Amino acid sequence: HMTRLDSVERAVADIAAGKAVIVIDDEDEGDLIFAAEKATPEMVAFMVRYTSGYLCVPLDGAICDRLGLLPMYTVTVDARNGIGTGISASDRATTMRLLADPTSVADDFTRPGHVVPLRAKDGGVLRRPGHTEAAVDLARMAGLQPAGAICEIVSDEGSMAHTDELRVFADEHGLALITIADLIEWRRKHE
Ligand SMILES: [Zn+2]
Ligand SMILES: [Zn+2]
Repeated sequence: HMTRLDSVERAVADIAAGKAVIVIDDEDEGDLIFAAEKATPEMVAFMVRYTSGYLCVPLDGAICDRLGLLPMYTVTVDARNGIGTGISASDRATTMRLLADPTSVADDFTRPGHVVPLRAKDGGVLRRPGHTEAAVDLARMAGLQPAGAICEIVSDEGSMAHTDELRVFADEHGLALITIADLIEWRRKHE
């Protein structure tokens, strides 16, 4: 059988509406992805529920330069101000939104923390076909700050089987399911 994939257009519209999507790369693996600026306690709580471990914030290179995250997971951050210990859904949502804020600088944050910033390659999935790049691409395509929030979904037995389970899971929560391959193809034709 061939499992249904959503259109990239639907994934982008979900991202814009502040919803999450699931992105597969036919290379490893599905990640849950939303735009970092759209982080809420409820969406972080949802991500935390299904994360294999880390919650990451893919960032455009220009953001990383501004934050001092040079090309040179050991960097973790929390928002310095307006949070508890940094681990709550609400705290992590604040941290994520701050990372997407076009005026944030290193000292708006503390180290160590509960969110992992990641540097996306310039050019996005056209340059490097990774989940990190896809997240930034989707946020930017949605008209948002070029900053995403990602996690690997807890898996673990078979290839065809992974995709079918992801499709059901997506549908139970109203999420779009796409591949990086389709994102590449869309971008290439719509850029
Ligand atoms: Zn990945
Ligand atoms: Zn739900």
